[PDB]
Amino acid sequence: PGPGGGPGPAALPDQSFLWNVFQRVDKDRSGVISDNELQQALSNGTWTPFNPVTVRSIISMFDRENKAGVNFSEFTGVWKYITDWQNVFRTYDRDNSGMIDKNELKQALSGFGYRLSDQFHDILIRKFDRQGRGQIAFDDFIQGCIVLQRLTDIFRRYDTDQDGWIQVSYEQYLSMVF
Amino acid sequence: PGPGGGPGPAALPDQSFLWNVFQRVDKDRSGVISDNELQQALSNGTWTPFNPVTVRSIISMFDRENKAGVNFSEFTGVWKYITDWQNVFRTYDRDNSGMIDKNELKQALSGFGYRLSDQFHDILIRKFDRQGRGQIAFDDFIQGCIVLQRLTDIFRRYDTDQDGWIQVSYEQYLSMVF
Ligand SMILES: [Ca+2]
Ligand SMILES: [Ca+2]
Ligand SMILES: [Ca+2]
Ligand SMILES: [Ca+2]
Ligand SMILES: [Ca+2]
Ligand SMILES: [Ca+2]
Ligand SMILES: [Ca+2]
Ligand SMILES: [Ca+2]
Repeated sequence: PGPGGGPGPAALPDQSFLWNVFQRVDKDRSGVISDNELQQALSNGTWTPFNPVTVRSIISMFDRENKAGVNFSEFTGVWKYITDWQNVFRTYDRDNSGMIDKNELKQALSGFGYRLSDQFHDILIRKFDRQGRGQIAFDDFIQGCIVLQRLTDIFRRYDTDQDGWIQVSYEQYLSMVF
Repeated sequence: PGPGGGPGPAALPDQSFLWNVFQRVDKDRSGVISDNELQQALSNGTWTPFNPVTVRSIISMFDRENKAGVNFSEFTGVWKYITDWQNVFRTYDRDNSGMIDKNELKQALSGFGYRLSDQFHDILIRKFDRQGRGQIAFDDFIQGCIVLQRLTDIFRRYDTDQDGWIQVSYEQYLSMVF
């Protein structure tokens, strides 16, 4: 009872719709949406710029030809990815506040397959809650979840017997923490 | 009104569950699930081996270190991917027959954002319906959809103005058809 089960949060509009959207986000009309243009399109709902770190992660996830951006085709992937996350967010934002608190966060993660202690959720919030109020906004929710799934993979490469425990040498410790 | 809008069909069980599943599919206990072991685990519901071509596509989609297979971590990705597809399948298998007919297929694709003529769905079925009855099984549904999304990307790389039309030279024609 330790690790983090199945993955997480990742298609109804036609191409024209999404092509028109693409054209708007792509302000310089360069043909490619950059970290900066995407950010201005996204909304964390807290009136602050969408967590740039998350935008980066989202960009390099759908950008194939390392071009620090995405083209139309890949964008529809970004569109879907952001959309699936919003649905996840609203599902667990139970008191309809627009922010995910600790109780909701435990529900989100439990629902993703994670089996983490209560204490850990305080750490998780403090770590990714930029707002600094114990209420996680949309963008910090994605990032925290990406980092969890991104670190759970690494852990699994090491936990050969997937028992939730591993023995590491000082270096490996740093190497994997790096 | 031509192309194929947003993408398509791609996390509740804990790691232990999926680790135990992994161990069963991984019969040779090699630590890696191969195209062959996955196939035996999957079910197209028609009592025939799961479309090997689809299994391959699914394998190389989650296999990072080109090892003709997937490890535990990546498998949870395969698990989720197969699961999301089953849900899509059941959503559009409206008469609850276990197979997707033409009317259901039009609904599936329309729901994915595609705007294709009726005639095209006959072609699509004939092309991917191995059973050969006009009823598309789960595995042939995934493959057909993968190929559509896989070919729609390519088309979009060419249709600069995303108008649903392109001018191609004989070679490009073959090159992109190759
Ligand atoms: Ca641009
Ligand atoms: Ca809330
Ligand atoms: Ca609600
Ligand atoms: Ca271990
Ligand atoms: Ca094996
Ligand atoms: Ca049916
Ligand atoms: Ca049904
Ligand atoms: Ca064109």
